[PDB]
Amino acid sequence: RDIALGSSVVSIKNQALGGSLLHSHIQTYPDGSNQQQVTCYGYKDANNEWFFNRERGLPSWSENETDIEYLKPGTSYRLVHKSTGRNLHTHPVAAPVSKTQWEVSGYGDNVVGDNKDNWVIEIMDQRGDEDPEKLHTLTTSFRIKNLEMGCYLAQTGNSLPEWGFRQQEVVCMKNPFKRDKRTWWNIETHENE
Repeated sequence: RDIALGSSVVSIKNQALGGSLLHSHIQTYPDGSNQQQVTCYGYKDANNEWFFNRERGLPSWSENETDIEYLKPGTSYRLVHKSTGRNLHTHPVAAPVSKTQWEVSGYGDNVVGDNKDNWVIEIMDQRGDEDPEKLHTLTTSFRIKNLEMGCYLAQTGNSLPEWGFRQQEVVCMKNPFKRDKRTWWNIETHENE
């Protein structure tokens, strides 16, 4: 089953050395924007779960919708943390450890937020033979670009301070090289219905 808008709940794994799972929780940044932390995490738990929602300002996905909408590279989506309902978010705020990159946070909901909540998928590799323009669990590698800031979601390899449970720093990288695997991700788990 290809990944769908709204109904697909996924975990998302980073492909650099020591890369792990995109993660959030209710604790906030002590400096920076003071918004909700986003990290990478080395174990499997429900705080690794995300789903894709429509771009800011369009109708939120509803289970009452009858048609399935498969994710498309190049389309703007929000990436929503399932346990907290916050949107993956960035902005021109320095990251907590990689001070030359941008902080990535969880922000707002279906009402609260703005166009900095819009992200765009770019497929970098398909090892399978399925539709090369769709996302497939495990076998599709992709980058996740913030549309407004132009930067790429990345796990830097830095550990956070104790205030982030010593989890892995996530930033939005400015002008990375295309093959930088800190910016490459895959769907690691997929549950739908």
